[PDB]
Amino acid sequence: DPMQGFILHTQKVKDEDLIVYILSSKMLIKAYRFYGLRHSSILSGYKIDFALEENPSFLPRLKDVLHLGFLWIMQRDKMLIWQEFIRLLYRHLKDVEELDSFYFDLLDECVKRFEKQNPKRVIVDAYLKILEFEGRLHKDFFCFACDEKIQNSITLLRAFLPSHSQCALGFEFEEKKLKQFYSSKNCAIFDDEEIENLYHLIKEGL
Ligand SMILES: [Zn+2]
Repeated sequence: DPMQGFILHTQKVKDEDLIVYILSSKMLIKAYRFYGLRHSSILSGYKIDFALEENPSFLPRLKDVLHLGFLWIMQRDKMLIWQEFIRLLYRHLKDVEELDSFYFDLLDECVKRFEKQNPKRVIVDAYLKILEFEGRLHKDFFCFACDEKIQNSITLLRAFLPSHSQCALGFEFEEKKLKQFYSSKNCAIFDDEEIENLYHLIKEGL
């Protein structure tokens, strides 16, 4: 039975084999690939079609691997950003087994949007969806530190946690624009430098 997934991480084992961590629509899989170091289809961030052979008391063996390429796979700039996000997502999901199809479907949509959109903008939009799906999005701007309302200029920290600029160091964004971003799920309201700063917050960890 074929399955599809995104490779989130690989680790060399034995001479040329790989342990391959794969996000599917049902599960984060930890699988064993014979001679995986030789296989140009097996790289973090790649999407694959594959099958699994179950093994008693051991990892499933990764078989029947077909690389599902991206239209933009040759653009090293975009692939760098993609692999940064994938590594952040691996660390976020590292201890998870079963999970919602949300995560696989989110990555599928990112890959599509990567064709024509700015990769950092796509990741910023995607992270907003992760926060909302996990119930971690603070749409009310109450300061994490002093518990008071924050108005007009909002400081954001890791995981878009809100603060007064006088209460914590982070990056500042206009309230009206953050509200538009959170409502529309579209970071188009922010200019390029604001996107860069949201992306720096994402790189603190999901
Ligand atoms: Zn405060």
